[PDB]
Amino acid sequence: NYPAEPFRIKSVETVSMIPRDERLKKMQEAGYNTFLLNSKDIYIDLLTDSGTNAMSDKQWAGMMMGDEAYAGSENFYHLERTVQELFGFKHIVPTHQGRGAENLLSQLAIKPGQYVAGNMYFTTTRYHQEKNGAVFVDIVRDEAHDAGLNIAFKGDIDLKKLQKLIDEKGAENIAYICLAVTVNLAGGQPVSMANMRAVRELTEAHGIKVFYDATRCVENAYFIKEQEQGFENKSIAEIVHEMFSYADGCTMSGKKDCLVNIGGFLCMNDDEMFSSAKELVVVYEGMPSYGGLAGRDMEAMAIGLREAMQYEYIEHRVKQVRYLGDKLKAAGVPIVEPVGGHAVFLDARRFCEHLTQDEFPAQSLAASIYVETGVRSMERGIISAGRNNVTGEHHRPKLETVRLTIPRRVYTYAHMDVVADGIIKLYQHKEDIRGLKFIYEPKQLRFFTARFDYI
Amino acid sequence: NYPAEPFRIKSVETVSMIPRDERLKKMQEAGYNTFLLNSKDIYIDLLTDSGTNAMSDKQWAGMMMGDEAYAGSENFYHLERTVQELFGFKHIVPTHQGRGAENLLSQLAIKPGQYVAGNMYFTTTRYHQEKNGAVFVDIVRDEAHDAGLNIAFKGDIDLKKLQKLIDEKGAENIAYICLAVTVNLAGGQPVSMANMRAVRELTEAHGIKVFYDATRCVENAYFIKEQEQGFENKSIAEIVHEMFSYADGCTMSGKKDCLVNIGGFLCMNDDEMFSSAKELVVVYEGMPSYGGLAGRDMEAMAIGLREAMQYEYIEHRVKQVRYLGDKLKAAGVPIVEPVGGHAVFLDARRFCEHLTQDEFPAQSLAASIYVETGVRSMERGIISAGRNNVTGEHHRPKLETVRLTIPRRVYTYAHMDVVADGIIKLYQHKEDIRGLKFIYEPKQLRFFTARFDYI
Amino acid sequence: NYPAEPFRIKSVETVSMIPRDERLKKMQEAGYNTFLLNSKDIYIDLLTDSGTNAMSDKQWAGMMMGDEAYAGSENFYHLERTVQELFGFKHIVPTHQGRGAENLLSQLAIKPGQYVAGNMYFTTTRYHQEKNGAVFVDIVRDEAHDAGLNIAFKGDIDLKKLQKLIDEKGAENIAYICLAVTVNLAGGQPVSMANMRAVRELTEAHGIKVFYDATRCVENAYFIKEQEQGFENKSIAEIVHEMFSYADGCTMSGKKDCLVNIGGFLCMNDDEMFSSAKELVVVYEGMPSYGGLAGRDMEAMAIGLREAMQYEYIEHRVKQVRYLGDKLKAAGVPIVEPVGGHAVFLDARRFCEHLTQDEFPAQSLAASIYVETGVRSMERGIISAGRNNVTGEHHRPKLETVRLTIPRRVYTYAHMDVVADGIIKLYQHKEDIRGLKFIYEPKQLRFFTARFDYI
Amino acid sequence: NYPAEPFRIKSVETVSMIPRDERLKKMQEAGYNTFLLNSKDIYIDLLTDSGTNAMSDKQWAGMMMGDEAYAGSENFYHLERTVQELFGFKHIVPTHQGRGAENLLSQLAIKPGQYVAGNMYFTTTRYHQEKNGAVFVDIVRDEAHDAGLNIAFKGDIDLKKLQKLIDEKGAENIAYICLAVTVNLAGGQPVSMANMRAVRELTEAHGIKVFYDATRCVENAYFIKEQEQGFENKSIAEIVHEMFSYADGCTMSGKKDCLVNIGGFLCMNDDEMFSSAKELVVVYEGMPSYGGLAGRDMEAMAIGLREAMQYEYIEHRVKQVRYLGDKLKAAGVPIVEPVGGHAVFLDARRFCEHLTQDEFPAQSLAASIYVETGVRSMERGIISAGRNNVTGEHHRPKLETVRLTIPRRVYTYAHMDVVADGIIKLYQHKEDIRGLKFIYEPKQLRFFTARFDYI
Ligand SMILES: CC1=C(O)/C(=C\N=C(/C)C(=O)O)C(COP(=O)(O)O)=CN1
Ligand SMILES: CC1=C(O)/C(=C\N=C(/C)C(=O)O)C(COP(=O)(O)O)=CN1
Ligand SMILES: *Cc1c(COP(=O)(O)O)cnc(C)c1O
Ligand SMILES: *Cc1c(COP(=O)(O)O)cnc(C)c1O
Ligand SMILES: [K+]
Ligand SMILES: [K+]
Ligand SMILES: [K+]
Ligand SMILES: [K+]
Repeated sequence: NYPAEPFRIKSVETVSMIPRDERLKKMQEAGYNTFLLNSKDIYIDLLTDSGTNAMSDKQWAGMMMGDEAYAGSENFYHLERTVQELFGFKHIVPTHQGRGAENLLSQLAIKPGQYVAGNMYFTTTRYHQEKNGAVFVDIVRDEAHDAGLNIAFKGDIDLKKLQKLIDEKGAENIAYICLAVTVNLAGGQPVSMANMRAVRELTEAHGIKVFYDATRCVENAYFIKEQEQGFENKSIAEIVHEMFSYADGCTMSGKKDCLVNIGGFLCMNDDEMFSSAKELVVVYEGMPSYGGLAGRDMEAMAIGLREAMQYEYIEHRVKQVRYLGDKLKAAGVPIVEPVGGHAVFLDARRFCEHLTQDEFPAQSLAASIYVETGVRSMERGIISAGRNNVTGEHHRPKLETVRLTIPRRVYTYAHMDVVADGIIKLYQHKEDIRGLKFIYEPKQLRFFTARFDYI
Repeated sequence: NYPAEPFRIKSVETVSMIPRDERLKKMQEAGYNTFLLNSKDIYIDLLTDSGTNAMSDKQWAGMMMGDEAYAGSENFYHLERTVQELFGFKHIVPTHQGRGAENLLSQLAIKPGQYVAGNMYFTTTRYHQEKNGAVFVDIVRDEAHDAGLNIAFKGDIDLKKLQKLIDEKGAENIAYICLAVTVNLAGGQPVSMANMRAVRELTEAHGIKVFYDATRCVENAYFIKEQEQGFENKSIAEIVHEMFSYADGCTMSGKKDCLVNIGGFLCMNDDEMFSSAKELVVVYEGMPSYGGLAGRDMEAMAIGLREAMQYEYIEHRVKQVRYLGDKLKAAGVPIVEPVGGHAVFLDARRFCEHLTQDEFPAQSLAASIYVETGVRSMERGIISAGRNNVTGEHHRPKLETVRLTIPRRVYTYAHMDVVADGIIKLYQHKEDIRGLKFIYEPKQLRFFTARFDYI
Repeated sequence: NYPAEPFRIKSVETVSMIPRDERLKKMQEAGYNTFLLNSKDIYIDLLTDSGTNAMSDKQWAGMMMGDEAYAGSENFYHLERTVQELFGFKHIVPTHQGRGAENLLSQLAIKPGQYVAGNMYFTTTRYHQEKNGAVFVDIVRDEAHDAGLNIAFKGDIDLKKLQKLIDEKGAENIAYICLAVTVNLAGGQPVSMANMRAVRELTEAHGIKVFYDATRCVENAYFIKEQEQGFENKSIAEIVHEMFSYADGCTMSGKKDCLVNIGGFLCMNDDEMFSSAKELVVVYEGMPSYGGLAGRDMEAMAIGLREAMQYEYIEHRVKQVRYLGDKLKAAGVPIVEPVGGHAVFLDARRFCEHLTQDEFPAQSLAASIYVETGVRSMERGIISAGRNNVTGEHHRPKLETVRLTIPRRVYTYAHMDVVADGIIKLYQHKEDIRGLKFIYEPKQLRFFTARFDYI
Repeated sequence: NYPAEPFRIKSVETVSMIPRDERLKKMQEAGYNTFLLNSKDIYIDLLTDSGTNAMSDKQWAGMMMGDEAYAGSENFYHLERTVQELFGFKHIVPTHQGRGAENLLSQLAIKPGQYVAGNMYFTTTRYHQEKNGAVFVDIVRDEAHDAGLNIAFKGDIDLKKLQKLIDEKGAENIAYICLAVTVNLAGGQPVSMANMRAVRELTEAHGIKVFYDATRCVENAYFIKEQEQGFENKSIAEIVHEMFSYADGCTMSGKKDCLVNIGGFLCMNDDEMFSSAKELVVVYEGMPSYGGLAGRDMEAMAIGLREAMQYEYIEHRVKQVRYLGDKLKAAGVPIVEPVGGHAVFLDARRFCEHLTQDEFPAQSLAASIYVETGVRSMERGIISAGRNNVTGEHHRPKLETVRLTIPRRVYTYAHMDVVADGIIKLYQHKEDIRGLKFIYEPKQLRFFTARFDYI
């Protein structure tokens, strides 16, 4: 139901709240973009679960054994064998974080004019696909875009859609299939093993490569153990190893499920791709033997990935998120269902039904939540979706959401109650939330530093 | 009612989640004595609040700045000015922990045959008084000995007993009044500011010295802020400083309210005594400027004592313990009342009223609690009382209790639920709890290494 | 002559002391390529001064205060004001290390077909310039290419070459002047303040921008204090600030002169460029307020850059390298002159004049040095130069060298003796050094993984 | 001859010097007692090698795995088995440092009226012997008191003197033999294995117990390997294990040869003594399961004791001291010979032959060395020797020395040169050093806080 933390607290950092009118000042100073608030002016920081995790005593012991050598570091060897063992891939190239590996994959595996197909888009991923000359095709099933629809494994690829893509475009014009676990923008929704196996069989028969976005693969494995028939007695590690046996490689932002504050990598089975990846890694990241990471960080990430395989750890991680979701839902607050692995997503269309999606309800709601509570959350809606690179119009995602994203091992159920209590009160006067409009818009990944003014 | 943690987690400590059946085997291998359990086999360790506290990020930063010089360390000067500022004593001598400071005080301040009077007593404190030739006299209010009596400031000294001691023995034959805040043996009960002032004035008129056992002075200050009228507008720090203005000095276990794992100190206002204390500290502890502590530890203790002044921190510390007591009591589980600053004491006599004291109900209840929940608690009953080696009979204490002792900043309300729910479930079939018999009993310190089996 | 270390040791790093016979086996298992040695098998690792620096106690304290927020981290603001104060640039964008900042600069500041001119070049820097469409032009003084010429400020730009470039191509077709301090490829040679000013004035009159590669700017400032007249009364910090007042911005590898294991940044004065840089940093690195670094690492870099301003620190850093060069040279061992800020380069062509370049004298000398002393050095000769894949011929560089690269604050003069004495002993029977032949050669990055055997 | 450091520097702490007249001020403010100077006013701190050692990366990794439990800590178990394995004793009781264990031993093993016999006195040791009712008898051979006499194993007990003590006093009036390795006050002089074996045989035949002071046992083992015939091929660990096979237990200040900043212990073979020691440890130090130490400190000390067994580490440690000695001797500076394991001792009788021992030449010289160099050193002469507890006169040691004591793994040969250069210059005008007299004298261990004025 709701287990207690399967760990003790080793050290703490203080949290405080500043008055509402200070927060009012700060929200306008930040152009009503939560990304532009300062860390010290935030009481509970749920902007993202990326890089904000609490490390363990063992990882910190690893941090003291940083072998900082340029090549041949013990830390690189430990990371390399851990990832080979746990994920089952032949080769690994470390990168400083996820988008570093996406930069490598996209340059390596895409010829201009080709299609990349994925189970829903992601921001940095789609940007790197498109700047290397690819058209992104969404092949997640329709249901994944229906916020309130409570079905299991919403992250699953629609096989019918993949078949269609192959018939219409021809297999040789498909660069690869991008399969993310979990699917972040659908609300952290898992992909079933049955689906990964079917995708593999179908792509293999046409000679098409499959690369996983491994960023939240452990959360995903937890959902498989919990809900997919025949997996209830398998270990998280067994499930993780089987997942990747259906892929040709993966990108990974270790800043999520490897339980670290920095770090990532690219894996692949193909020797020639590994060669080419090492050539490129030196341009952007570092030598293949550290990839833009300190030795101590390769060590922390090797230790953290293995810790993530502990059943009680990942069960608690996921059920803590589910608790926040359960509380919000019992009070009538509209959310994406079912609750995903890493965050609760308020459905901004419903929270603010008096605004149109063109008035940026999600961006607005996130600002309002900050002003009323000091809790920081992130826009995951029309602003994040960016512009159509052909028409210049906003991409218009059906999912217009605001994310309360939970860092791993950082907060308690009492913090979840405080967050829930605040959101619930904002709900009582949701009609008070105003439309926003751009006053400054970056040319790509605009959500990061865009500024707004009230309409 | 109960506040959320006024901090978040910076790092975690790894623990074992072994299941009940395996816990039963560890309990058996430990001869049903919780003092013999391995730390690595315990989920939640409530054996003691001494030196088991979680430090902050700021303390851990000070841990990296240990000036390890044998004399004149910068860390000692930081510690020194912090305690002068916050306690308002003229002089300070660091010691490795509390009983090191007690050793010094009792040697400095007692002539053979003299009396030391206090509000109840603690084992190490009273030991050092007696081996320097003092006779102990309990001058706590009589209410403190009624363990079920729910009244405020139960730790207060009975001014009439103090007067009576003075009239009967003479002021010149009283070494000092030892006033402890809070009072451990009464279950962590606080002492009021009015009481501290009344005692200062009576003792001062007769030339008698007063030394505080300041080990949980911050918990004590929280009770005064919360319950003593006139202190609603005072900061914890103002209250702490006023408390000590009524003393000639103090002994301190930093391992409790200074939020550290090791450390303590001795304070006094008198120049001549400070001189004598520096002559003696070098005998047992170290220099006046390290006192048996590493430089990093004087630094962590200087930083920890200042953090302990934060209202929200100590409010949450005391209310978290109170939460555990309230929950037990609402289900009819018998406890010492009112709940103290640092622990909850189960009344094992009443909990296991089908067992006689000779069947060690507290020792047996402590073993049951570990088996059922992974929680370690401390026996504080007939076993810890020891055996009269002259007559061979048990010392038979009036309190037959299990102590649930709460380290600062280590656990959450969900851990408190694990503890409460498990004890509550045992309470519902309390008649099934079995008596214990010795299978190995040493001559001394029997509570530390004795082994038992079920009757 | 040579100052003592202006610091003492706070903690040590454990190394293997394996004997010569065992070192011969590790060298053989590594195919006689020092780049393939395991860090755990190396006594003294002079492969590189990049990211291998020892941090202080203060830096390690900042490592405990990482504010890991995704945006608005306190550590970023500390880094930001430190670089503004010390470099005197208006704006700063952090990057995970140097080549991340170079990626950004070259994309922001180059239109296809434009020229970038600099005092020699570095591989990553020049790569990013060229892939954004620039043509590189070397405008260093001709003396810089005479590797045995013992003159001051060998890194200076030839103003006449700059003028000639301007006259021939037009100012509008020059993207920027890339001025590096120190100049790595000339062996770590400094650039004078007069040169920096002369270049600022000529470029400014034509509207041309100047960006510094500031990677070893502090070593450079030490040379100006020591050798450029008029700077005897200036602090290292005054000199560093004046250097940058002659630039429009810079790229920085903190892994060199900021005394850290990871980290770098981009600076500029121009508001519009700062805006564009923040639009791009999110593509490859992270937010304008972490740039692909953990919060603790921005903190360590802010603290390290300020420590690097201490005169005694940088004096000792540069004179320790000089000590190694002086000792080699006094025994007749041929080196690049004068000795630079960060390394000594052995002339392997002259050292092994019984071998032809096709027998890889630098690669072989590097292997010998490890076998005889436990010291790892880097090949910087025909092997690192790579192979023309069009014609299949070696690129044949004029410099056939072994680089003895000195990390900051890691080694003592006795380690420098181990290195010198071992090289000196090899020099005395240099004729016994054997040529190498490939037994495995990859198509690219051949210096990283190639294996050899003796001829 | 002089090996290089068999480790790299992992982190540093800054050192600086203040002007001579600031130092002049500071020396008089400190009553001309070097113990009373502040750490931050000292440039190179050679007061003592106790607790001032640099820890390794592995020890600091152990520091992150502090298991702070009150009983059953993993850290206590690791310390316990390491000491059982390496020293060979049956039982261990941790204490916060050396004099804590001496306090226990003296209370446990001495009946009033009995004699304790040792190879030369030590300050805290003799004080704890005498306050428990023992007469100290020196049975080191005469030669150990002759400063300039260069003979091997000066720490050896004179068997003739031990035999005499037994005949004159009777074996049952001898509490135990105290055998220290090395002998600190003779200048850090080693004891031979032959001598330890002869002492064991002779004491065993009379039923007399032998307890070692293990504080510098690893330095001692190094001297045996280097100089005692038949031990040249034994490992340091084998030699350490054999040493202790001749003892009934030991006291240990881990702050020396266990390479830590705090910590110690008491070992013994006898079960009944172990029982009694645990009873006493709770009075002064803590529970037998932590002994006044944080878990992380038991861990660091377990790791450090094992590191100390590495041949190259202890060889370098000892030869670095020998280098300082060689330099001083080549210049004609008078020292204790041969040079011991941990410090060079200037012979103050010879350095200041114009003063009498009653004018405290050693105390004076130490002050002078500070004023001229900023180097701190310690009095080891008439002041340290204390007063005869029968006559009230100063004990008058023949050895009137000033100690330049080297912390482990903290300084370099260049620091040793700076120290040597300074001492050598002070020597040129040694006639300038003035007599001192007490203005304040503590009643015991007076050297710690005594203050003086020039005669
Ligand atoms: C599924 C997925 C992500 O969610 C992702 C970054 N997402 C963030 C930081 C988030 O807040 O969701 C990235 C990019 O990783 P990076 O932030 O560059 O380490 C890749 N995959
Ligand atoms: C041989 C020996 C010592 O040298 C010693 C303390 N000596 C110090 C601190 C010194 O500076 O020599 C002690 C007392 O240890 P302690 O400083 O209490 O950990 C015991 N034995
Ligand atoms: C624990 C305690 C002490 C002793 O302090 P230590 O640091 O354990 O020696 C003294 N007084 C009270 C009231 C205590 O609880
Ligand atoms: C090492 C170096 C760089 C690159 O920095 P990284 O942090 O290695 O990417 C750039 N310029 C010079 C002169 C360098 O030496
Ligand atoms: K982070
Ligand atoms: K502890
Ligand atoms: K590094
Ligand atoms: K110390």
